[PDB]
Order: sequence, then structure tokens, then C-alpha cells
Amino acid sequence: ATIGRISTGSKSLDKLLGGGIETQAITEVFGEFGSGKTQLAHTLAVMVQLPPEEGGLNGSVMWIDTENTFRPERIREIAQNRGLDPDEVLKHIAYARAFNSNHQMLLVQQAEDMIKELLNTDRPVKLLIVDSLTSHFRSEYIGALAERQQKLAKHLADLHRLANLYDIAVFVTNQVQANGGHILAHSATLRVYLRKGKGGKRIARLIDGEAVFSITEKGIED
Ligand SMILES: Oc1cc2ccccc2cc1O
Repeated sequence: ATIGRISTGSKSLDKLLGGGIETQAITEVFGEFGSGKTQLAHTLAVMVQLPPEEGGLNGSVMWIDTENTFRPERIREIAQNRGLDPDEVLKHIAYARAFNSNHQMLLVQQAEDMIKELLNTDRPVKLLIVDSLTSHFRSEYIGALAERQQKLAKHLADLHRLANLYDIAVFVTNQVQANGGHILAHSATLRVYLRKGKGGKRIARLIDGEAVFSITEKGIED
């Protein structure tokens, strides 16, 4: 398949990304608590449902939530301010809460079944969100870094396999602050560092210029 791109909602961030986040790729956004990673996830879950002329892929979404941070009412707001019907947008987001890191890993295998079911339809899965990818692994494997890295490596390999095999954009969030961070090392296809700037602006930079955007009723925008 050709590489599809999903607009983030911000022209600035899209330019930094070469058009948007890519299918057949894992995009990892990392930054401190409150930097806007989950807002970007919510915005992408709407944008992907637009037609390509508007920066989407007419796609369905699957969302694995590890921190109870998915907000359907926020999806509704972004959808209504992106000219989409909010009910239709929510009907095309499959949502699961991961109870722990092992359940999170099983959910990726379960996601493959729905991906296959929708593959030949007019609304194939085009976006798989894992928010937060690392939170359960970090809490469960305190003092056991080597084992944590083994499990994360398999989890990321599973996500890679889905991105490439089914032409999906995988978007994962990772909280990194004071003294923290192996990030995801070199595993993601693309690492985006997100941070707060003056006056509530958000700033993004590729790791391995800078885009600037705001959180608004449209999700994010310039
Ligand atoms: O109904 C489902 C929703 C999911 C969401 C995320 C990952 C896997 C899922 C599997 C489902 O059957």
C-alpha cells in the first residue's frame, strides 16, 4: 500500500511531519504530564475520519486507553467543530480500557480481529491509538528494568506488525518528565517531543524546526 497521512488538525504540525502522521508507521509522542499528548490523540481520532481532500483517510479508529483519559464528549466537540456528525465519529471509534500491561498486550492481538473484519470495507481501520503505551509497564516493573524492556519490545513489535501488515497509523503516547526516560528508545518510526510554551501554546519537535499550535474546540489548530 502507499503511505497514507492523517492530518493532525494543525498546518504547522502537519508541515513538521511531512503532511501528517503516516500509516505503516508508529508515531510516538512524548512529553510531561499536561503537554497535550491526549489532546492530539483525540484530534487524530476525528481527523482520520475525514476524506483525503480534508486530510483524513475515511478511516475507523481503535483506541486502547490505559489511564481512563478517553473522553467521548471531547470527541463530540472536535467532530462538531470539524464539520462531522459526532454520533458517526464515535460509532467509528472502537474503545477498550487496558487493565494492566498483560491485558494491554492481549488487546493488540484482539485488535487484529476487528482490523481484519473491516479491511475490505469503506471504513477500514486506519488509526490505532495506545494512550498511554508505557504507564502500566512503568508501574508494574519498578526495579525490574530488563524484564520491562523485554515485554515492551514484544509489544512494540506487535504494533509494528499491525501498522505494516494492515496499512494503519499507530499513534502512542509516553509520559516523560523529571529524571525519566528511555523514551521508547529507537523503536518508534518517529518520535515527537511535545511541550508547553508560553501562553498555553504547545510546541512539537522531531527527535532523531518546531511546530506550534493551540488546543481549541477544533482539537488542535494553528
Ligand atoms: O470491540 C473491541 C474494541 C477494541 C479496542 C481496542 C483494542 C481492541 C479492541 C477489541 C475489540 O473487540
